[PDB]
Amino acid sequence: MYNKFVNFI
Amino acid sequence: MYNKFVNFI
Amino acid sequence: MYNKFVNFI
Amino acid sequence: MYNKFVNFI
Amino acid sequence: MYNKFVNFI
Amino acid sequence: MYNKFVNFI
Amino acid sequence: MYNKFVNFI
Amino acid sequence: MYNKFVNFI
Amino acid sequence: MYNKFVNFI
Amino acid sequence: MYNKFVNFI
Repeated sequence: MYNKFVNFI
Repeated sequence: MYNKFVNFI
Repeated sequence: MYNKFVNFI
Repeated sequence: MYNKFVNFI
Repeated sequence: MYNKFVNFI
Repeated sequence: MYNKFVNFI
Repeated sequence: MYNKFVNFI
Repeated sequence: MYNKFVNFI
Repeated sequence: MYNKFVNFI
Repeated sequence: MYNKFVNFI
């Protein structure tokens, strides 16, 4: 619910 | 529900 | 439900 | 719920 | 709930 | 050289 | 050289 | 060289 | 050289 | 040289 998982690799 | 999973690899 | 899974590889 | 997990590697 | 986990590595 | 090996399991 | 090997399993 | 090998399983 | 090996398991 | 090896297990 409205979670954000963001990766810059 | 309105989750965001974004990857820049 | 309104989930986003986006990949730039 | 409204959690943010962000990585710059 | 409104937790933030952010890494610059 | 600029190779990408990415797994979602 | 600029090869991409990506798996969604 | 610029080869792509992508699997959705 | 600029190779990326990323796993989500 | 500028290689990245990242695991989410």
